Amino acid sequence: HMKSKLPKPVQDLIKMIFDVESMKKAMVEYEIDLQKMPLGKLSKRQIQAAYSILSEVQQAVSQGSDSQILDLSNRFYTLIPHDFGMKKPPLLNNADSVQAKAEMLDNLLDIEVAYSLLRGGSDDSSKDPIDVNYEKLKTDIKVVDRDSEEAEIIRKYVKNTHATTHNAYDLEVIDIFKIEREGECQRYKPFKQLHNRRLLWHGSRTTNFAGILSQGLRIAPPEAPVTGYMFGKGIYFADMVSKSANYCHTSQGDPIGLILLGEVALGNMYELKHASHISKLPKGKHSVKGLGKTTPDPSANISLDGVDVPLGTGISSGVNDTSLLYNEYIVYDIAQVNLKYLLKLKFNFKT
Ligand SMILES: O=c1[nH]nc(OC[C@@H]2CCNC2)c2ccc(F)cc12
Repeated sequence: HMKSKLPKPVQDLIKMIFDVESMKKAMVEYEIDLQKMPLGKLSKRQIQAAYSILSEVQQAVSQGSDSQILDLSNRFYTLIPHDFGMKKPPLLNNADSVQAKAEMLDNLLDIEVAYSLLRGGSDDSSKDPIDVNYEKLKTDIKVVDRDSEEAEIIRKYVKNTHATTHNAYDLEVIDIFKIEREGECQRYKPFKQLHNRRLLWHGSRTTNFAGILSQGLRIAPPEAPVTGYMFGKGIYFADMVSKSANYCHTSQGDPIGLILLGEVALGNMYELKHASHISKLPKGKHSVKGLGKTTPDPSANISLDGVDVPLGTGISSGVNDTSLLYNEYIVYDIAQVNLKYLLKLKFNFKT
């Protein structure tokens, strides 16, 4: 092939995000049976149907036994095959079981997107597949220069917002990319001047990123159980890098993660301390803020292209009986996000 003139970091990013074997590995991690439900047989309607059954299982547990539950739990396993051999699979009988399976289905949706991009499309040997795959993202990806002002600000954000309670690892920024999802800026226009626009973190596993860059960050579908998400079906962000970085699900086999920085249009925040499984905001509110016990020092907010960057070190928020150790931000309309940066991170696991 012609060999590809994309910068080396952008090429390594494309290789990571389209890696078929990482997809399979993520699926086997969820205890999916690849013999019965392989990567290519995965589809939107089957995932949607699984989401619905999980909503039924949600319904049964809300209103209380292990007898009428058994049936609903088995029906989940009928739609998404799990690898339990000659089995009896574990009973899905509580809220933890529902959260956990709904998070799996979120990820399968993005893996299906990634694989459909690979299998749709044309085959041409004289093109570098790195170039072919890049183009399917419909995203401009540029390397940010290590000495720029924006680089300095990003690395400070990363440097100051690592929580003491997440000290089992630390992070080094390997590559910073500036990203522009096609049409996203246009989508964001109504919100672009809104008050309380903040640059915030979103971590996800690497096998979601092809999906995220082609479709943007998305809200879970109507079929998904709203109870499987602490603040219901929105798009979730943190102001502490380590809280988002935990969602990369890195470890000691797969050490590199990917994390986003988006401009999020929060406007009037609906401030909450505990789980609230809403599907719409109170009139007048534009976001939810889950109130952390600790917050980036508000005095240290700095500005980057007109957006607040809450990069102060963590201090007491003053909030008392909250479920959350750190802040969480949730929007409920996809147009309130404009993705700005993508970081490739190395996790140094101290344990
Ligand atoms: O960076 C983040 N990535 N993903 C998060 O959540 C993914 C699942 C959907 C919301 N609950 C779990 C998530 C939830 C809270 C938060 F502050 C950050 C993040």
